[PDB]
Amino acid sequence: VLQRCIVSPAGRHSASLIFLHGSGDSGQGLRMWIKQVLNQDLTFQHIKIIYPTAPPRSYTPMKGGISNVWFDRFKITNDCPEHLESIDVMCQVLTDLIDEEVKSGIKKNRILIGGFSMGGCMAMHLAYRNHQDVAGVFALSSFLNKASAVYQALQKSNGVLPELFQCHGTADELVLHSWAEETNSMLKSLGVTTKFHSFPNVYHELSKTELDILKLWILTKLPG
Ligand SMILES: *C(=O)N1CCCC[C@@H]1c1ccccc1
Repeated sequence: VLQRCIVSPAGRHSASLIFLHGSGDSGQGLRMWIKQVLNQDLTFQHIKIIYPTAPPRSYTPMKGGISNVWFDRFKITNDCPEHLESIDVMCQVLTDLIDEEVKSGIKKNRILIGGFSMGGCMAMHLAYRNHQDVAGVFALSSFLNKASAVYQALQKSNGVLPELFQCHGTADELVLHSWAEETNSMLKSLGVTTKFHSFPNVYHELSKTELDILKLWILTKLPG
């Protein structure tokens, strides 16, 4: 079962935020990173924050070395196929996490999924392929590979889709800004309502302005 860090709401629990860490991190590591960036913990009045940890597994860009990665990648580029087999395994594990939140009494339309780097890619696969009834999706410094299963699923979709909140730093040398912009343009052309925030002088990192406007957007999607 997934290990996790739970940041409670201040009052009665009525919504949930599943926040997925980037490659090589952990749920507690991301929570602590956000705490450092904001100079205090990210908390809400009625939204519970769930920071699960990717189980350690082989990671091909690390030459098969073990890392806390949600899924595998052949190479760091958007120009190669995505590794669907590892993505689908993690989609099932994270569906069990969403189902335990629903079982606890939270409607799927009161759950927001998102992440940083790999976590954002994982959140997009979850929301647009299996859980189109979530309140929304957010991706921080993330991208989808060309010919993604997300695009094929959206091509075959007809309903209302979860809104995407996407942020990227223009100077990011790990996830190129062009890969994140292409992903956002692709999703928009496929019928997804999106907000794309481009941060100049921001690299592959979390910024205080980015987290402040993300918090404001989460509150519009999960009102008290
Ligand atoms: C984020 O989690 N990342 C892992 C998948 C590829 C994009 C990004 C990354 C790129 C290069 C080096 C480390 C992380």
